[PDB]
Amino acid sequence: ALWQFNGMIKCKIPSSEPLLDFNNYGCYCGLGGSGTPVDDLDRCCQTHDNCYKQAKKLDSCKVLVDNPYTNNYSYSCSNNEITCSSENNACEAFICNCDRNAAICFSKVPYNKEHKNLDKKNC
Amino acid sequence: ALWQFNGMIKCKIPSSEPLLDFNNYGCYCGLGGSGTPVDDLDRCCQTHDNCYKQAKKLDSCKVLVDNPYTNNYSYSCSNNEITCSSENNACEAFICNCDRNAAICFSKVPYNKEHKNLDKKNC
Ligand SMILES: CCCCCCCCOC[C@H](COP(=O)(O)OCCN)OP(=O)(O)CCCCCCC
Ligand SMILES: CCCCCCCCOC[C@H](COP(=O)(O)OCCN)OP(=O)(O)CCCCCCC
Ligand SMILES: [Ca+2]
Ligand SMILES: [Ca+2]
Repeated sequence: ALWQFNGMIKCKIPSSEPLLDFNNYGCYCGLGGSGTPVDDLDRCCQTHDNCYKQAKKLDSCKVLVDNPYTNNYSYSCSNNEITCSSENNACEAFICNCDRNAAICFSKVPYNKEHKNLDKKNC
Repeated sequence: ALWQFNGMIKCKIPSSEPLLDFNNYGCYCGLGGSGTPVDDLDRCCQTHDNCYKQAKKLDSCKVLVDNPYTNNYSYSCSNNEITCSSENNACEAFICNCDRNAAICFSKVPYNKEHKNLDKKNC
């Protein structure tokens, strides 16, 4: 769920408030997304969005009532590293992996304030 | 919370259904407890019960509305090892540690079926 995603990003970037720093960035960081990513951080979000799209094609994810945003999973943050838990069933484990990869990606690319609240006429 | 405790014990003992195997064992394994522990597994539960008693004396635990049984925390199981997450605030982190120690203890001591549903006239 989004609140585990928030925690994961804070696990990799301790000084960040993810929902504030990463929401509405470029063409992909935020709900939805379309167009050509404006930079690498935007590209991280595009991959993450694609990952969630894959998750929805999974039969395991089809039986659940929760969508990737509300579907809770278990993970731990220890020494700034994310570990998806073996207690997650197939769907939640897939989502957990998507979120983990995106958090690490965010932590490895440049942040361009100029792309915050990017006008969607470039997407 | 109890459901994280259940998962933790299954993390260390994969073939077990904890709520069935460990509830109502000896004088301490189960709600409450009193008397002299009947064996080492019972002793594990006595330490765990003492741990929860410590948790309640914590000011951090006092402000919460959830008791140790309903207080949710985050942990992961990976390769049969338990990791309490840095995302836990003081209270939940204390509880997480109590549960982790008890799961490991359970996994290291003998299980005596003769003590299952032990008559509380020995406690
Ligand atoms: C209830 C209000 C909360 C809305 C703010 C978060 C936007 C949605 O995040 C989910 C997705 C992706 O899901 P979708 O964009 O809806 O599309 C997924 C299918 N492609 O992540 P993202 O890669 O777009 C970047 C999120 C970072 C912001 C910080 C949140 C912790
Ligand atoms: C809603 C019904 C569920 C009840 C069954 C579990 C009993 C309570 O477990 C909590 C405590 C300890 O809390 P208390 O005994 O109530 O006393 C704590 C303060 N001393 O653990 P324990 O060390 O006594 C052993 C639990 C193993 C059983 C499997 C559960 C996953
Ligand atoms: Ca998006
Ligand atoms: Ca007990």
